[PDB]
Amino acid sequence: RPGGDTIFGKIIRKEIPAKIIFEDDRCLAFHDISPQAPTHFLVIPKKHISQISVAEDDDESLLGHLMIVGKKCAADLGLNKGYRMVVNEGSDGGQSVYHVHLHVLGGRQMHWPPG
Amino acid sequence: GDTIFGKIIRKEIPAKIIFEDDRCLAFHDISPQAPTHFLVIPKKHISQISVAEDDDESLLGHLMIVGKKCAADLGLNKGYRMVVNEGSDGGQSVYHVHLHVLGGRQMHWPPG
Ligand SMILES: CNc1nc2c(ncn2[C@@H]2O[C@H](COC(=O)NCCc3c[nH]c4ccccc34)[C@@H](O)[C@H]2O)c2nccn12
Repeated sequence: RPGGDTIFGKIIRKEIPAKIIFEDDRCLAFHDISPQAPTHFLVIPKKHISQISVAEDDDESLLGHLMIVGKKCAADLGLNKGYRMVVNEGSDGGQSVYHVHLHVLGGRQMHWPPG
Repeated sequence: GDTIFGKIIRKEIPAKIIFEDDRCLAFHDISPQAPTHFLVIPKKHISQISVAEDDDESLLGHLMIVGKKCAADLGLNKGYRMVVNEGSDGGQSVYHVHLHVLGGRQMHWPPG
């Protein structure tokens, strides 16, 4: 089972349904089930990486691709006033699924601090 | 147009530098929102993530690898949050791409 057996691995393999925005060989973008803004989606690698703190050096281009995909999808969804991208690491970061994921939130004014 | 982050890269104004290489700089935020709050920025002037080029994808990933290495070196073993802001809704404060890294406290949800 490529993708791992976190819930996000199951979404990658189409075992659990999701509302998918974009898909390529490297990643998947899909809407969050508990949105915290009018638009709130995730971009994840298809390669299982548990958390950013254990990402390999040669995962650099993949991580960058999540961001590029994130910004493209935000444009395609009409987030013309802007958005916030978030990666959570570990307990203090609020990480709830141990498969790396980029949150993209928009459609309202985001506030400071970012939690 | 130039920004304060350009001035920091050029060493024209002071910042507490954590790490530097040929293509990025990491430094503590002047307005920290957590006990540890630093930025990782490219030396290339990309004004905002929305205008990043495809060719920039490994540079962007390099910011996050540098960020996670710096976080480890700064002792953030209980975790942290990485943030990129875009535009007015995103609360982007400087029009030079920057990755925020915050930790040393529980970060909350929603992330603003
Ligand atoms: C999209 N579909 C989907 N999404 C899920 C599910 N189960 C969790 N997800 C989504 O994945 C994100 C993981 O976030 C974090 O790991 N940190 C974000 C902050 C956070 C999440 N949980 C916390 C708990 C405490 C503190 C902070 C957090 C969340 O925004 C969830 O809504 C799920 N099952 C079946 C289908 N599911």
